Amino acid sequence: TKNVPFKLKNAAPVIFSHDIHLKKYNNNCRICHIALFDLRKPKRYTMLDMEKGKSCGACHTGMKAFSVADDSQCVRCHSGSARPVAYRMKGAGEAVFSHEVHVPMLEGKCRTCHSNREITGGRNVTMAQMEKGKSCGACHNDKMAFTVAGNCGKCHKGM
Ligand code: HEC
Ligand code: HEC
Ligand code: HEC
Ligand code: HEC
Ligand code: HEC
Ligand code: HEC
Repeated sequence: TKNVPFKLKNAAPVIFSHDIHLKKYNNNCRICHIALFDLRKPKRYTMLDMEKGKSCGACHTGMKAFSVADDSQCVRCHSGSARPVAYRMKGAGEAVFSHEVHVPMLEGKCRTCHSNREITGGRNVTMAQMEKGKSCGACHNDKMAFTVAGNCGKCHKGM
């Protein structure tokens, strides 16, 4: 009712709850209204934007409330990681990214990717660009993880 849902394409929504913030600021709506949240035609701020001080990040910095830049504090807002993301493109079977595989493999880290503009800042990145270190390529280069230059079947289906 007073809980606002922030829907995400590949994960459960993050739910902003007024109750706990009101008990915190003593119903002073002025703290967050028409200053922090214009709530008129907002974009979908990214976590990096929040790290810059936008959205929830205007407070969740570590000083006032837990920071949005803490791998151990993501659970404070997000329930989990996400559901398996399926990538579609012409020329190969669906490429699938799973967290069940990766997170437990990176000691539970999250910002390694989510706060890495070279790993998340793209849209329909190609294998060429992955080779130059973009997206999956930032780690699948035979140093960190198996190279993206080959191993097609390890990521793509029907291969
Ligand atoms: C052998 C070297 C491979 C072939 C042939 C292809 N891949 Fe990949 N791949 C993966 C993902 C998650 C994506 C999508 C990323 C995004 O869209 O942002 C891709 C994309 C492609 C594409 C489309 C772009 C292009 O034409 O270059 C094709 C046709 C494609 N891939 C063919 C993931 C991975 C990966 C996991 C680390 C590996 C090893 C490969 N891809 C290997 C090949
Ligand atoms: C790189 C190896 C990653 C690590 C480590 C973590 N995540 Fe992840 N996550 C990654 C990808 C490839 C994707 C899809 C990217 C996209 O275009 O959306 C995701 C997705 C999520 C999401 C969904 C975001 C959305 O739907 O808008 C969330 C909420 C998310 N990831 C959270 C998350 C957490 C909490 C992690 C630590 C336990 C974590 N991810 C690690 C890549 C990577
Ligand atoms: C910061 C901690 C907040 C305080 C204090 C209050 N509100 Fe708020 N409100 C806040 C956010 C992050 C949002 C989500 C806006 C968005 O961009 O999606 C909201 C939303 C509302 C709404 C709209 C509800 C909806 O349509 O989902 C209303 C009607 C609203 N807020 C009222 C309200 C009142 C009256 C407050 C004091 C009693 C108040 N808010 C405080 C953030 C915060
Ligand atoms: C509550 C203060 C949050 C904490 C702490 C974390 N996230 Fe978050 N995340 C939150 C919201 C409200 C939203 C949507 C904001 C909007 O305007 O739409 C999100 C969104 C993300 C996304 C998608 C966008 C992006 O940056 O890629 C992801 C992938 C996500 N959040 C991941 C994430 C991680 C890994 C966190 C820990 C470092 C993290 N979030 C903490 C609110 C909050
Ligand atoms: C400052 C003006 C705030 C803004 C903007 C947002 N939050 Fe916040 N949050 C703030 C404080 C000072 C606290 C209180 C202390 C506590 O630990 O409870 C919080 C707390 C939360 C919590 C924790 C709730 C709990 O059960 O303890 C969550 C999950 C949270 N905040 C989420 C959240 C989101 C998603 C916001 C942006 C959409 C957001 N907060 C903004 C102060 C402020
Ligand atoms: C570094 C943070 C990574 C990024 C970015 C992505 N992956 Fe990854 N991947 C990484 C590691 C550490 C490992 C371990 C490899 C090993 O065997 O030592 C992996 C593993 C995978 C796998 C193998 C899964 C399994 O067989 O259980 C796949 C299929 C895979 N990774 C796919 C993948 C895709 C599609 C990515 C981009 C969206 C991606 N990974 C990013 C580290 C990292």
